[PDB]
Amino acid sequence: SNPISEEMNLKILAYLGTKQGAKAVHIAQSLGAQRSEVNRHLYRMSEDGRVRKHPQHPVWYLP
Amino acid sequence: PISEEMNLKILAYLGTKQGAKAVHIAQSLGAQRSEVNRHLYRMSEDGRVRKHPQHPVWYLPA
Repeated sequence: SNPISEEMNLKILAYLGTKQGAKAVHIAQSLGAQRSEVNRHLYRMSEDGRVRKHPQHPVWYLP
Repeated sequence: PISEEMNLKILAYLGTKQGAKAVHIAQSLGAQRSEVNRHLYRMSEDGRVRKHPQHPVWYLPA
């Protein structure tokens, strides 16, 4: 595993600031980053209340 | 740190429901929400679980 990067966090935040909101795929596309790393950073940031998401809580289920 | 036992407990719980939010899963399993979410997203990567909606919209708080 690789550690969390505050630089990536800040890049994500800068991107989101310019939008009404964005899905992780678009964030990753703009940043030229992996969607997985972007998501990984988004979750952690959400824990610190640095980002939010709609809806707040998804419903999980089985395939 | 991912436990397959925790994964299986989550799956067993989700099986009996139409679906559930992480808070309810955590409370039912007697676990913390953070751990449950960790396992849920890890399993999501592997396609062992899914969520509605699949792609949330992220934004900044004010």
